[PDB]
Amino acid sequence: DIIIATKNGKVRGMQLTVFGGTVTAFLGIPYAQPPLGRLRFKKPQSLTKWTDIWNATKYANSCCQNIDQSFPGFHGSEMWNPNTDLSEDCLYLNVWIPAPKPKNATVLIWIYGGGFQTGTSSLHVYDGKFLARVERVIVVSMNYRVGALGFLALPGNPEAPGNMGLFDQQLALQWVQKNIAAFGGNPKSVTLFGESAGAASVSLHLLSPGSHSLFTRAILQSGSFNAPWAVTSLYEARNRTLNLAKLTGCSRENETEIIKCLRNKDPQEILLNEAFVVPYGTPLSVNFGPTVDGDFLTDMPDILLELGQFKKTQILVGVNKDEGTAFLVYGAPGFSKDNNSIITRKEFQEGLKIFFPGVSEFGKESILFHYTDWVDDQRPENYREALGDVVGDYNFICPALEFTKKFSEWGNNAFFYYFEHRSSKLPWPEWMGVMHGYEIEFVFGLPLERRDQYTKAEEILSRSIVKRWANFAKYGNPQETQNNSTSWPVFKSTEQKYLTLNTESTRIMTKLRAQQCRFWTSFFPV
Amino acid sequence: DIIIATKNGKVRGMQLTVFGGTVTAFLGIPYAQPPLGRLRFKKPQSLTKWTDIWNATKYANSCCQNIDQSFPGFHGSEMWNPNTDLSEDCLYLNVWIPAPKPKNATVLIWIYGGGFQTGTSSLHVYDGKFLARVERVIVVSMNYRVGALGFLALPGNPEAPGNMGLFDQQLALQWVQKNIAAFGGNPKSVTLFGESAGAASVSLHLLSPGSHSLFTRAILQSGSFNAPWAVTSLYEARNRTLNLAKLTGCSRENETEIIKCLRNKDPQEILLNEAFVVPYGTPLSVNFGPTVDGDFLTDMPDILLELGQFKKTQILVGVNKDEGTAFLVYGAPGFSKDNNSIITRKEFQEGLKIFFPGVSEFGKESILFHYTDWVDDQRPENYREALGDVVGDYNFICPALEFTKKFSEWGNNAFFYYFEHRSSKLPWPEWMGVMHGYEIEFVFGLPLERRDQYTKAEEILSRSIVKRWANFAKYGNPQETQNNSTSWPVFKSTEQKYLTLNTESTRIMTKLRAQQCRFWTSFFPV
Amino acid sequence: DIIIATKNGKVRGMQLTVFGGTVTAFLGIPYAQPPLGRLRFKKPQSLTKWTDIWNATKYANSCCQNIDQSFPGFHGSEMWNPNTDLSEDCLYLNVWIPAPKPKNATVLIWIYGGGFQTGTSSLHVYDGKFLARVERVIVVSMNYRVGALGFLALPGNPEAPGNMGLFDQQLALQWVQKNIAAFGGNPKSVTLFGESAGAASVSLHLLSPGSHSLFTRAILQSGSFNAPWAVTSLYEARNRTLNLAKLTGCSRENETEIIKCLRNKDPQEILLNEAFVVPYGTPLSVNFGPTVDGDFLTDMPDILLELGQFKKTQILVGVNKDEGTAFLVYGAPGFSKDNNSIITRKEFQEGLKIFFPGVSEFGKESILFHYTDWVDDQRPENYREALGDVVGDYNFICPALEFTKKFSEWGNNAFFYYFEHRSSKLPWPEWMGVMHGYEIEFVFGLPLERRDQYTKAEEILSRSIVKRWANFAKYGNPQETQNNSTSWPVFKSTEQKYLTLNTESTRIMTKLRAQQCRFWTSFFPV
Ligand SMILES: *[C@@H]1O[C@H](CO[C@H]2O[C@@H](C)[C@@H](O)[C@@H](O)[C@@H]2O)[C@@H](O[C@@H]2O[C@H](CO)[C@@H](O)[C@H](O)[C@H]2NC(C)=O)[C@H](O)[C@H]1NC(C)=O
Ligand SMILES: *[C@@H]1O[C@H](CO[C@H]2O[C@@H](C)[C@@H](O)[C@@H](O)[C@@H]2O)[C@@H](O[C@@H]2O[C@H](CO)[C@@H](O)[C@H](O)[C@H]2NC(C)=O)[C@H](O)[C@H]1NC(C)=O
Ligand SMILES: *[C@@H]1O[C@H](CO[C@H]2O[C@@H](C)[C@@H](O)[C@@H](O)[C@@H]2O)[C@@H](O[C@@H]2O[C@H](CO)[C@@H](O)[C@H](O)[C@H]2NC(C)=O)[C@H](O)[C@H]1NC(C)=O
Ligand SMILES: *[C@@H]1O[C@H](CO[C@H]2O[C@@H](C)[C@@H](O)[C@@H](O)[C@@H]2O)[C@@H](O[C@@H]2O[C@H](CO)[C@@H](O)[C@H](O)[C@H]2NC(C)=O)[C@H](O)[C@H]1NC(C)=O
Ligand SMILES: *[C@@H]1O[C@H](CO[C@H]2O[C@@H](C)[C@@H](O)[C@@H](O)[C@@H]2O)[C@@H](O[C@@H]2O[C@H](CO)[C@@H](O)[C@H](O)[C@H]2NC(C)=O)[C@H](O)[C@H]1NC(C)=O
Ligand SMILES: *[C@@H]1O[C@H](CO[C@H]2O[C@@H](C)[C@@H](O)[C@@H](O)[C@@H]2O)[C@@H](O[C@@H]2O[C@H](CO)[C@@H](O)[C@H](O)[C@H]2NC(C)=O)[C@H](O)[C@H]1NC(C)=O
Ligand SMILES: *[C@@H]1O[C@H](CO[C@H]2O[C@@H](C)[C@@H](O)[C@@H](O)[C@@H]2O)[C@@H](O)[C@H](O)[C@H]1NC(C)=O
Ligand SMILES: *[C@@H]1O[C@H](CO[C@H]2O[C@@H](C)[C@@H](O)[C@@H](O)[C@@H]2O)[C@@H](O)[C@H](O)[C@H]1NC(C)=O
Ligand SMILES: *[C@@H]1O[C@H](CO[C@H]2O[C@@H](C)[C@@H](O)[C@@H](O)[C@@H]2O)[C@@H](O)[C@H](O)[C@H]1NC(C)=O
Ligand SMILES: *[C@@H]1O[C@H](CO)[C@@H](O)[C@H](O)[C@H]1NC(C)=O
Ligand SMILES: *[C@@H]1O[C@H](CO)[C@@H](O)[C@H](O)[C@H]1NC(C)=O
Ligand SMILES: *[C@@H]1O[C@H](CO)[C@@H](O)[C@H](O)[C@H]1NC(C)=O
Ligand SMILES: *[C@@H]1O[C@H](CO)[C@@H](O)[C@H](O)[C@H]1NC(C)=O
Ligand SMILES: *[C@@H]1O[C@H](CO)[C@@H](O)[C@H](O)[C@H]1NC(C)=O
Ligand SMILES: *[C@@H]1O[C@H](CO)[C@@H](O)[C@H](O)[C@H]1NC(C)=O
Ligand SMILES: *[C@@H]1O[C@H](CO)[C@@H](O)[C@H](O)[C@H]1NC(C)=O
Ligand SMILES: *[C@@H]1O[C@H](CO)[C@@H](O)[C@H](O)[C@H]1NC(C)=O
Ligand SMILES: *[C@@H]1O[C@H](CO)[C@@H](O)[C@H](O)[C@H]1NC(C)=O
Ligand SMILES: [Cl-]
Ligand SMILES: [Cl-]
Ligand SMILES: [Cl-]
Ligand SMILES: [Cl-]
Ligand SMILES: [Cl-]
Ligand SMILES: [Cl-]
Ligand SMILES: [Cl-]
Ligand SMILES: [Cl-]
Ligand SMILES: [Cl-]
Ligand SMILES: [Cl-]
Ligand SMILES: [Cl-]
Ligand SMILES: [Cl-]
Ligand code: NA
Repeated sequence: DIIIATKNGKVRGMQLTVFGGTVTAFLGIPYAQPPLGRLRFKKPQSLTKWTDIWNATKYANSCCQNIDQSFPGFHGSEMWNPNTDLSEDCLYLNVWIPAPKPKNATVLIWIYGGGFQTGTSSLHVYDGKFLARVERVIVVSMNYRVGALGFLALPGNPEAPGNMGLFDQQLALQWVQKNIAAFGGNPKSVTLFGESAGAASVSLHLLSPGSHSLFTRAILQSGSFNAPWAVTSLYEARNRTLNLAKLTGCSRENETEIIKCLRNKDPQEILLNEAFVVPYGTPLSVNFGPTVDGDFLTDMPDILLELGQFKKTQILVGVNKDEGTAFLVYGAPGFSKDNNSIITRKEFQEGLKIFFPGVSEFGKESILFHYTDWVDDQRPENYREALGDVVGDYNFICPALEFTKKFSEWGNNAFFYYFEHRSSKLPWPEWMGVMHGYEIEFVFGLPLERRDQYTKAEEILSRSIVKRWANFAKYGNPQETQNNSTSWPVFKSTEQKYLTLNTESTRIMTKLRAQQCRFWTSFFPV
Repeated sequence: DIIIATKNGKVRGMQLTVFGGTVTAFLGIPYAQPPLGRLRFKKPQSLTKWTDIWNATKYANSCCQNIDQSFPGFHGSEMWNPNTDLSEDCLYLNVWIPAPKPKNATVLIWIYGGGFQTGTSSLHVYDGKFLARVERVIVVSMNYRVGALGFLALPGNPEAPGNMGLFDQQLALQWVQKNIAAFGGNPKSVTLFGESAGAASVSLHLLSPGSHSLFTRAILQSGSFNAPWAVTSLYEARNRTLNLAKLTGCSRENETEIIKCLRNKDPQEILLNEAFVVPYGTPLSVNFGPTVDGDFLTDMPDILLELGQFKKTQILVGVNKDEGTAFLVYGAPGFSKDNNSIITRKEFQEGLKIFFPGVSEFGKESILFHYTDWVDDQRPENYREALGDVVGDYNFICPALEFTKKFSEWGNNAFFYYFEHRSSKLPWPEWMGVMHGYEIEFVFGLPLERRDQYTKAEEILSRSIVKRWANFAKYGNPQETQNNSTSWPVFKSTEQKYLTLNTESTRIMTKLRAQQCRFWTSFFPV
Repeated sequence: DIIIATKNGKVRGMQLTVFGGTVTAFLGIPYAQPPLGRLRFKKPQSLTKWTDIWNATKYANSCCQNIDQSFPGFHGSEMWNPNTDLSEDCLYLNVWIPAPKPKNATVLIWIYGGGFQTGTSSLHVYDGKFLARVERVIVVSMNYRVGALGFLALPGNPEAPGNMGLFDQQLALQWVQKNIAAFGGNPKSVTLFGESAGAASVSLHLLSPGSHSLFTRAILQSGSFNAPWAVTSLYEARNRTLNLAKLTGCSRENETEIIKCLRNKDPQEILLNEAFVVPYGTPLSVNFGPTVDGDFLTDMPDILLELGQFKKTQILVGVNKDEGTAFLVYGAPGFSKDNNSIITRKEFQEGLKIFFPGVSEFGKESILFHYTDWVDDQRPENYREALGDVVGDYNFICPALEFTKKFSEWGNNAFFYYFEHRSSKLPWPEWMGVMHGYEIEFVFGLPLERRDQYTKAEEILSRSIVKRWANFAKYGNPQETQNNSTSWPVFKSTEQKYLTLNTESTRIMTKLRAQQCRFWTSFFPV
């Protein structure tokens, strides 16, 4: 029986057998006051003693959020949907620790993605018992509020100041600072890791003065705050808060009255109107996201990055080979998970409209000009491939490269990976390739479990990735030093070296997407 | 209703609408005991609690000072004259803060120019509500004593020790250290900025051990302590204190009796005799200025600069294209604001006498030799242009370049600008060009106010300058990172790169006034 | 009336008119318990409150010491003899401060030479009122014990542990740390300066862990611990302590009994037998000097220097053109202050015997071979010049160069001077040239006093040297920045640049005495 005394009370955990060993999991520990009633849309408030043995033996509620009902019954999409009840009372975190209890273990804190509109820490692909077992690190993960409830912003107004879900993540990081030594953890060796919006969140904790001392290093998988979906302008946020108000009959003349009104709405009426706060959306819409609130984020983060105002530490950054494909089946014409999606030039052009709402005509021709000079015009999957690359390069890959470039110019070691392995079990079709989100199960070690029907080459790839992530967290260097592995070079402006992750053998290459990102990065920002 | 609790009591401010937003202004907060009676000519004494809600709702009195009556009725000159009552009771400061109240805002502290003989913080061109509104910085500005009342020196004698007006500025900087967090300010991010004598003052706070920890960075507009008007020798100061005494029938044998006598004179008798403490003056005379007092200034500041004894931090330094023209209408023969001032060779020579009192004949021929080799002797405005350049290069431009050169040799980033835009509203005539003092309204944002009849190109120039000054203060780097702007390089001995500020497009150039300043800087110091 | 409160009591000083200004001198303040009776040969003991206004209005007693009676009546020698009564009660120091009292003045602490056998701080050439007046520094100087009474060593035995006179200097440096702020001094800006044995002492305070935090920078005039006269081996010290014992009928079997016996002898019987503790001496004999005592000096100081174990700071080091001449009239055959001393080859060889006691015959031939290859054999002053250079290069110049070389290799700025001006008033004859000891009056400013019959070129030279020493102390850089002076380069291994000090104009040169010092430094150590 395992009871740990925390600053706020005792917690009981549960033992887990993993790979003939034991991990202790403390699932669903609370880290803030439930943000209900009068606390809705406010910054999370600190938690007071229970006393009391809190039983942390199951995952807690996930935060309220719309769910993906596009493919009912389909594992590829439904695997991302919440797997605990939804509730505004969702501010909990999970701790997994090796057994026997470590002495001063390095801590890995996971921040989930989901567009800032969705996600939960209890997903199966985020289960941190493999990492704790195999690498003897402690893994922590937290639920933070998403959608309007986590990011609604009425700028400067503490009733809805914005970034609440980023302040939830932050209060979780404090909880680790204050409490993790009790579980056997080293609060001085804490690495944040996150994917997509979770990565973008990691990148903003790098810029946030209040997070500076809550962690040591950072890992960004498929995301960074400079991605075009990751920060809402003050203009847009205002328009959106008011549009939500209007749609819920909460329009007022006094803004504090708007918020008061919205605090009376049911979680569901808020969720139902989120999608419409915007005249046209895309499959990549982030209606309620991070904003420059003067608190968490003191200035437009592009200025902070350019001028070197951020936590000085090592970063590990990466992307997958086919980032953009996943999104094309949520609204691009001619695209289906259920056929090979060979689309036409005219369809490609219609797709640009779906993904680039407006976007001058000249803007959209320019994408077309850049991506459709074939070599050569023979290949029927030409336009289908091009639309996926457009969406991935713009939304994920070039913004990750440009973040890494700018961060490293201030003197810190940065490591960049290009993940190019398609899981043998991917439920999505072949044409979608190495999709967004599908490195995650490799990082968390799921392929280490033989009972699971991954290939042997995949077990070995995962084992290597886990070692590299763990050495990065413990030592700031993502090497696998024992098995004559390719040495991972730092990424510098100038050479821009990166490491490819695949089952055959990993290469050092240079200047990923050079020609493409010159387009997105220099020209497109029409 | 906005009340802030300060170390010395409460203060009430007032709300201001600026650009559809709100700024809170706390005008006329006191920062020292009024320096009256027995405190006249003494260092400022700290302030004791009122208690009490101090109403900071209007600008305070300006310090006693002679006024410019050369052009009664004329906006070009009268705009610099005080606009609140004169009084020895003038030790107040102003705070402008964004609304809503910032969390930890960068602070900009303005130090006015006026030759150390005049000036006030309440002038319209020093109004810091635009900066606070637009950049969300806090702006502070203080009145400090000027003329004999601020700088009379009887060396080593604490009844008149010298530099009192520099100690007023310093006590204001402490007040910001102790109190600005209460208004939402970061005392660890404080930038001083000042023009002309205000800049010279900024440059001496860089050398003053007692100011070292009262600020972070420095901006010097048109001035630096090494300018020939900015520091009085001990010889001159003594002669001048005694001359003043003599002129007010205060001559004594005992020096403390001189001061005691002068403490009985009326503000006005002191002001009236200031101009005469010197056998011949120029339009650039600084009769009572900074001195090496062994307290504020521990050694001749040229030695401190050469040998690297100064606060190690970034500086932003600049000058205007026609610095010297403004002065020529206050006594050079043939010059008038009311015609094109085409003067003759013989007039030019008479002008050198006005500006270089004595100055050997050889000294003055040498200026003439250096500035009157025309290319070619055709042009009638030849001599008129030459006299203005003589006066600007000697008094402002070369001393600013040489300061920047010497400061940067010790390893700090320095940025240098050359301001070359003539305001569309300048009341002075065309031949006077881009005058001394007329970048100020651009730095403070006045052209951002459309209701004001500046051109569109001027709004844009001002907006850019404000961003560059603000990024310098917040991040030590005066870049405008968002609008594909010219990147501002650091100034190094060796290349001496500088940025030109004008409405068309800004250039990077090198070695401003190279041939001229070699003359003033190496040879002239005849 | 000027009274200063010190940690140990009050002290009254006296006002002095210097150059139409005022200096306050506190002459003869005590800094330790008188080391009498049972404290003889022991480390100095700290001082307890008097209370009490101590009157510091005259120089105190000088420490017991033999006196130079070679030239009774002659100013050249007698100027170095003590000018206050001799007494074991001699542990006092002097403070000179500018008036008005400075705020946080740099402190210069003088340590006198005299071979560790003689000297006193009250000499006229060490009077620090000119420095205090002219440069507004505070000057401190202390008497420390010399001869057997200051340096007798019975190794490891606290009754006579050795280096007592170096511990007197050290306790004086503490007194400045604890007390000088009260006089207006900055204990964080303290420079030690010393000549000959006083310089050697400065160089050992650089190596002494207990002095590390008692000062900032160091000046070494004509001396450094690696000079062949400056450190006594443990062998020699033992032999000498026992020889003294024997000569005073104090031989015992128990060593503590030897010391007890010697503590009963009269100052005079000790002084009288000092000269004989050694079978043969030279005019440069240092019978009782610094030793490696395991306390002040933890290891042979040559090892500490080579291996970089010393205070890391700037040093200023120098020598005079004719160091060795002064000594030749105290025993070399054919030499006289009263004729031109043209000696013969055979006389030169006899001189080597006087100066190199033993010294194999081969050792002495080798000096002769190195110094007597004339260019050419014509010149009658050939051998007279050669003997002086031998004595100066060996004893002073090469050891100063080698110290500077080795100190600078660890990364600190070092400045080296070669002083080549013969005082217009030197009482010694012309052939003796620029003698040892005769830069001192220039460093202390005596030529600044016109009433004194130095030439105008000498006033100017002294004024420059004073400025350079003062800037070194205040700023770590011995420049004279105002009068277009030659810039003094740092001394590096590799170039070995040095500055010449003379009345005409100073040069930068390289590799002083290169060929000579290769001999003394590499080969001679036969
Ligand atoms: C700010 O909002 C308006 C859209 O107004 C919205 O009303 C909301 C309650 C919501 O239902 C939303 O769907 C609706 O559009 C944006 O301007 C809109 O542009 C289109 C173009 O035809 C119009 O049809 C909309 O009605 C029009 N607004 C209206 C009704 O006046 C506007 O673009 C947006 N600003 C942004 C994009 O930041
Ligand atoms: C691949 O399928 C897409 C997706 O749309 C279809 O899904 C199919 C599996 C099928 O069940 C079909 O009924 C369903 O609508 C096809 O795109 C569609 O093309 C059809 C053919 O006319 C159009 O009618 C639809 O408008 C269009 N769907 C939309 C709204 O995007 C696509 O043609 C098919 N392409 C292949 C096989 O290459
Ligand atoms: C120090 O002052 C004297 C000037 O004496 C002055 O008396 C004052 C009260 C004031 O009224 C002032 O105008 C008057 O000059 C300077 O020397 C002066 O040089 C001129 C040359 O002819 C004489 O006419 C002045 O009278 C003469 N002084 C006198 C009257 O003895 C002197 O230059 C100045 N020192 C400086 C410049 O530092
Ligand atoms: C430009 O004007 C100057 C300034 O002096 C004059 O101001 C004018 C606008 C006018 O009202 C005139 O009365 C006033 O004195 C002129 O300099 C002057 O030149 C005049 C002509 O003789 C002389 O008499 C004055 O001594 C001299 N003024 C002084 C004391 O500086 C100047 O000539 C004129 N030049 C032009 C038009 O190019
Ligand atoms: C250690 O001392 C002896 C010298 O013994 C000395 O007795 C002393 C009291 C003193 O009077 C001193 O003058 C006398 O020499 C040194 O050895 C000496 O070498 C010479 C060579 O002929 C002899 O004449 C000395 O007497 C002889 N010592 C004796 C008497 O035994 C010895 O060199 C010295 N060790 C050193 C130099 O460290
Ligand atoms: C320079 O003088 C030296 C020093 O010795 C002498 O001092 C002289 C001023 C004179 O009074 C003389 O009496 C005194 O002894 C001379 O050296 C001496 O040379 C003499 C000449 O025979 C010898 O007898 C001495 O032994 C020797 N003195 C010693 C002991 O050193 C020297 O000769 C003289 N040389 C010149 C003038 O060039
Ligand atoms: C735990 O280690 C603490 C220092 O941690 C450092 O070492 C590594 C873990 C590295 O990743 C860095 O994060 C850290 O700088 C030490 O101060 C504590 O005392 C230790 N606590 C224990 C063992 O109880
Ligand atoms: C306010 O920030 C403090 C540190 O300020 C630094 O960050 C920038 C503002 C920069 O310009 C530098 O001037 C500073 O080094 C921090 O110590 C305080 O805790 C903060 N105070 C708050 C938020 O209350
Ligand atoms: C006196 O100055 C102190 C710091 O002294 C530094 O500055 C120069 C004097 C330099 O030579 C260095 O020696 C020192 O690092 C400061 O800490 C004290 O507060 C000052 N004391 C006063 C003015 O009372
Ligand atoms: C808490 O849960 C544990 C684990 O299932 C159980 O054994 C324990 O009795 C529970 N305690 C209570 C009563 O909350
Ligand atoms: C807005 O209404 C809220 C309701 O409590 C009130 O607190 C606030 O003062 C009001 N402000 C105004 C006048 O708009
Ligand atoms: C190294 O390879 C071995 C087998 O040769 C494998 O079992 C092990 O897991 C590998 N270690 C890592 C961290 O990849
Ligand atoms: C101070 O001035 C304010 C603003 O005008 C006013 O409302 C307030 O009543 C004043 N308080 C007093 C009586 O000083
Ligand atoms: C000068 O006069 C003042 C008047 O108070 C006095 O304090 C001071 O001691 C006097 N000094 C002298 C003697 O000059
Ligand atoms: C950038 O340019 C835009 C318009 O393209 C302008 O409105 C904005 O004020 C500029 N920003 C700065 C800081 O110059
Ligand atoms: C100390 O000496 C001073 C200066 O000569 C003298 O004025 C004072 O009275 C003395 N005090 C005593 C009695 O020691
Ligand atoms: C030496 O004699 C001293 C005299 O006090 C004594 O203290 C010490 O113990 C003696 N040691 C011996 C036995 O040599
Ligand atoms: C500089 O030279 C001047 C005269 O030109 C002289 O009076 C002054 O003492 C010099 N300063 C120094 C420090 O040498
Ligand atoms: Cl799965
Ligand atoms: Cl087309
Ligand atoms: Cl093809
Ligand atoms: Cl590529
Ligand atoms: Cl105006
Ligand atoms: Cl002429
Ligand atoms: Cl021409
Ligand atoms: Cl130019
Ligand atoms: Cl003398
Ligand atoms: Cl021979
Ligand atoms: Cl010859
Ligand atoms: Cl030489
Ligand atoms: Na040899």
